[PDB]
Amino acid sequence: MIQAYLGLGSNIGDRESQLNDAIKILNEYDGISVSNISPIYETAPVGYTEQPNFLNLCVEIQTTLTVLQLLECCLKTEECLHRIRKERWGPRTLDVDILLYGEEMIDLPKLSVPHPRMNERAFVLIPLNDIAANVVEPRSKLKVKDLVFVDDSVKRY
Ligand SMILES: Nc1ncnc2c1ncn2[C@@H]1O[C@H](COP(=O)(O)CP(=O)(O)OP(=O)(O)O)[C@@H](O)[C@H]1O
Ligand SMILES: N#Cc1ccc(CSc2nc3c(=O)[nH]c(N)nc3[nH]2)cc1
Ligand SMILES: [Mg+2]
Ligand SMILES: [Mg+2]
Ligand code: NA
Ligand code: NA
Repeated sequence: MIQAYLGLGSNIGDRESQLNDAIKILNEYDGISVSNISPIYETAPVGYTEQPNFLNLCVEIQTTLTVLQLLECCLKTEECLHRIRKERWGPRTLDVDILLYGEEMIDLPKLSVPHPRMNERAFVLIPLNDIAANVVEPRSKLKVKDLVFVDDSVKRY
């Protein structure tokens, strides 16, 4: 049994309903049990052009799946929520990212864990700190509470 953390985002459609449906679907896979859910935050898009605001949250799971089995479940959940993948990036109904998988570090073509951008993203760290303040991010070897920083573009929804 491995403790893992997922980052969820939605910036198109009924964002809150889609996040709540995603959590339910994730929890319904055998080998995944959702054990904690952060508050929802409304967040300014980063890393791209002006786009609709996201709702973001983090989920704690207890899992007996391998990290690649877990990735399959995350991507399937996105498919369930009709995530579009066009030639260019755009708004998405649901994004499910594996942030942490125990203390493991994985660097495969289709999977990087810990998530490569998480340590510089308030839309991850703020909600992650609500549920995983004392969890160690294995690359930096810091607890999440020592990575989190104040960001006024991330607000409680
Ligand atoms: N930690 C991780 N969680 C989820 N997908 C990951 C991942 N590491 C690599 N991937 C790969 O990333 C591929 C594309 O995912 P998208 O969800 O399209 C990137 P996204 O989350 O918009 O961007 P981001 O990674 O900057 O947050 C997936 O098919 C998967 O194989
Ligand atoms: N629309 C759009 C769009 C915006 C940004 C990106 C780059 S990855 C990314 N994910 C998120 C996310 O869940 N939330 C926020 N606030 N910014 C993000 N940036 C990709 C597509
Ligand atoms: Mg993402
Ligand atoms: Mg993703
Ligand atoms: Na389950
Ligand atoms: Na790589």
